[PDB]
Amino acid sequence: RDLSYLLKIKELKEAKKEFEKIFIEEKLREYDYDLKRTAEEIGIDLSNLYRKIKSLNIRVK
Amino acid sequence: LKEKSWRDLSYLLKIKELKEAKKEFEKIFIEEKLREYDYDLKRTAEEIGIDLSNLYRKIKSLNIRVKS
DNA sequence: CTTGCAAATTTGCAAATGCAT
DNA sequence: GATGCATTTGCAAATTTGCAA
Repeated sequence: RDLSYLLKIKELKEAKKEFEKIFIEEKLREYDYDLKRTAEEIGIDLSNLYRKIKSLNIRVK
Repeated sequence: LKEKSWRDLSYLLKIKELKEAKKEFEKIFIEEKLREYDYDLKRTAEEIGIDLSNLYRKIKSLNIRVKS
């Protein structure tokens, strides 16, 4: 993947939220959108996984 | 038109822990910002929208090194 | 899936250091 | 002493976190 656009973002608070979005998305794909196991493989709480999905607008296809 | 060459971050998506990749990205991001402004801390902290005090604390935490 | 709450982490703002001129 | 800076730090508020619902 080309993630060159993250480095073009002027403000850090945006880049941190864009990366965190793309990162989780790719994880959701690698685990066929099995939330329970994703929040486990990345080391967070499932309750916090849902929260990140609502905030960053992630589509659980 | 020419565009500057950017770093390849295809490995950040390979990191296993989310918490881990957030530190690594934040590190690479700040580093590139330092270079782009030739390591002018005061200005870098302004362009990215954080307090200079935090910028120092981030450099300390992420073990970022400066030129001069 | 969402929610509470308390702890843990981070932020901004100022103030206070150092550190040479 | 003083003056310019560039690092540090002391809180309190903001934020994110885990966990048990």
